Amino acid sequence: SMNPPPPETSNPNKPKRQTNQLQYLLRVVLKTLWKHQFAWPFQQPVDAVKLNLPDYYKIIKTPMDMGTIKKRLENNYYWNAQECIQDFNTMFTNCYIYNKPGDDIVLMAEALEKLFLQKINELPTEE
Ligand SMILES: COc1cc(Nc2nccc(Nc3ccc4c(C)n[nH]c4c3)n2)cc(OC)c1OC
Ligand SMILES: [Cl-]
Repeated sequence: SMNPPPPETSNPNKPKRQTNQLQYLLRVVLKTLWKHQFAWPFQQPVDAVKLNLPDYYKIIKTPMDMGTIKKRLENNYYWNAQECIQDFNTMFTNCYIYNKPGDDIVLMAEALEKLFLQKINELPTEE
């Protein structure tokens, strides 16, 4: 297949915590972006086979998507909020690497990223 194995959503050896910040990332940030009208391309790994993107995984070596992030949050996969924020950042910046200006996906990513940043600016202080 053109598609690599998807990023893991669990691993017994991953060190894991629950924090109020991670809870906010699931209950507010992910939830808000998941229900957005532009979420749909980002709700699962890029399927380069079905979508006829034979160079996608030639260019993008650290893929990420919100389906993966959602499952990671549900599985308490993260050690801290920063690890989760980094996955969102990877998701957005992969688009800015792969796509060109004006592409549908890049305009959608930009809108979701603006909203992400607005929600992350209200991340609670860790208790
Ligand atoms: C095709 O490019 C990406 C698709 C996706 N993801 C995705 N998931 C399900 C359906 C779907 N259809 C779909 C979207 C857009 C288009 C354009 C334009 N032409 N045909 C298209 C079909 N797409 C994610 C991506 O990056 C995160 C992409 O950009 C590399
Ligand atoms: Cl992915």
